Amino acid sequence: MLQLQRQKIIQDITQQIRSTLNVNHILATVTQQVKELMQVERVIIFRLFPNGRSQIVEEVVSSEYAALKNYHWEDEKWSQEILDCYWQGKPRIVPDVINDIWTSCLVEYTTQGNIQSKIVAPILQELGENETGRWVSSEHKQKLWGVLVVHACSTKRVWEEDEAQLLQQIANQLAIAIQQLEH
Amino acid sequence: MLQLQRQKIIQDITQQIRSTLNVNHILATVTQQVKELMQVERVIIFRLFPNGRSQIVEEVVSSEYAALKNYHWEDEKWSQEILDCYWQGKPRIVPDVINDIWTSCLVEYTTQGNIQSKIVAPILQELGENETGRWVSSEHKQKLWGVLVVHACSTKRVWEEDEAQLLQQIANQLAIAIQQLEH
Ligand SMILES: *[C@@H](C)[C@H]1/C(=C/c2[nH]c(/C=C3N=C(/C=C4\NC(=O)C(CC)=C4C)C(C)=C\3CCC(=O)O)c(CCC(=O)O)c2C)NC(=O)[C@@H]1C
Ligand SMILES: *[C@@H](C)[C@H]1/C(=C/c2[nH]c(/C=C3N=C(/C=C4\NC(=O)C(CC)=C4C)C(C)=C\3CCC(=O)O)c(CCC(=O)O)c2C)NC(=O)[C@@H]1C
Repeated sequence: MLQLQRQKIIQDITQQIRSTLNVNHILATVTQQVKELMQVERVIIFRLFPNGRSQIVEEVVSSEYAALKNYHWEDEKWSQEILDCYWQGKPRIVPDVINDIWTSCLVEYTTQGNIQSKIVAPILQELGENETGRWVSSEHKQKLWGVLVVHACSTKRVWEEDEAQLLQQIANQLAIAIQQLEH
Repeated sequence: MLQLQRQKIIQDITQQIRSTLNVNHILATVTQQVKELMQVERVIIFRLFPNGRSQIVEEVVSSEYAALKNYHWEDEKWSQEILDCYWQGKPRIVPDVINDIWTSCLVEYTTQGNIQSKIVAPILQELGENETGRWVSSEHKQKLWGVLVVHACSTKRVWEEDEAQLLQQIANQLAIAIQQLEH
């Protein structure tokens, strides 16, 4: 009978509960908006895992440049002078990725991605109590889950402070979204 | 300048993160769908707190009958024979709320709400580790967060098993949504 129609909404209802409740769906929609908003050729979420590993877990590329999605690496060491900047919740404006001495090893990554300038925006976690790893601060009582990055690839773009300011605002909004959705 | 327009999306982006991430927004949208789907005059989420208190925290009434929203009570004791049924994850079909001996005290509540029949659907929580209260089972390793109820008010409605079956499916979907969103 039309008991058929009862489930045509139950599958909807479940579909939304699962949709909204999974982290990637809202990661994937924020980045698709950061991209269309800042008119930037690529938006990635570089995720850092405390064992050392790290991976671009979401990405929104203009079709012109490579899918750095899933791009990854193990035992990721960042320059101390840079994590300080990042634990303080401060974005990082890299107006010339090419001569950026802190990213002087992501030359492979830089040239395939074809990145000219970029803004890097920490995603932080107030993780109190007990957890220790590679991306964690005791001075700041905060953990660095990953990084929202935005890639100027077509031109060496110059960034206004409000651009970084803004990306950081959005990053700091993900931070809250992610702390909830980790099971 | 048009730096104005940068924030007209940031307020959107934040608006969605906050929207999706707060429990009530998805409680309120499920019930508005359970209601429009089962053609039932009222849909409530009766929430049970372990101190004893309990309250109708969301509701979707047809404009014809009272807002039992926020309707509440303290030191709520349910008949043991009934929690067993509920911890097992089994909905309860009450085809005549009026002569339901287990709800023989919600006569005030029944007559204002004007409830003729109803389906009652437990919302359960696999709460392991350490927490004990009034709504918690050791036999079933499960806690009873609240109850999704559906109220036939216009007529003493008869319910097909699939109707209860279905409401329970939806209840069991909330259970997963709520376990995530408690901070
Ligand atoms: C070189 C000095 C070291 C380093 C720099 C560094 N990397 C990031 C962020 C990223 N790291 C990667 C991935 C890689 N790390 C690697 O060491 C390698 C192999 C060479 C790879 C492929 C990626 C993809 C990023 C994100 C880059 C992006 O802009 O999307 C940073 C932080 C961000 C910044 O630009 O400030 C830094 C400083 N990381 C190391 O592990 C090296 C010892
Ligand atoms: C009487 C035997 C006892 C009781 C029955 C009972 N209540 C519910 C669920 C609800 N309880 C309330 C609120 C009240 N509980 C009260 O004791 C009072 C005062 C009389 C109120 C106002 C509400 C609103 C509900 C939800 C009812 C609904 O259908 O929306 C149940 C569970 C659900 C069912 O119908 O099986 C039961 C068995 N609760 C008690 O605390 C009494 C000792």
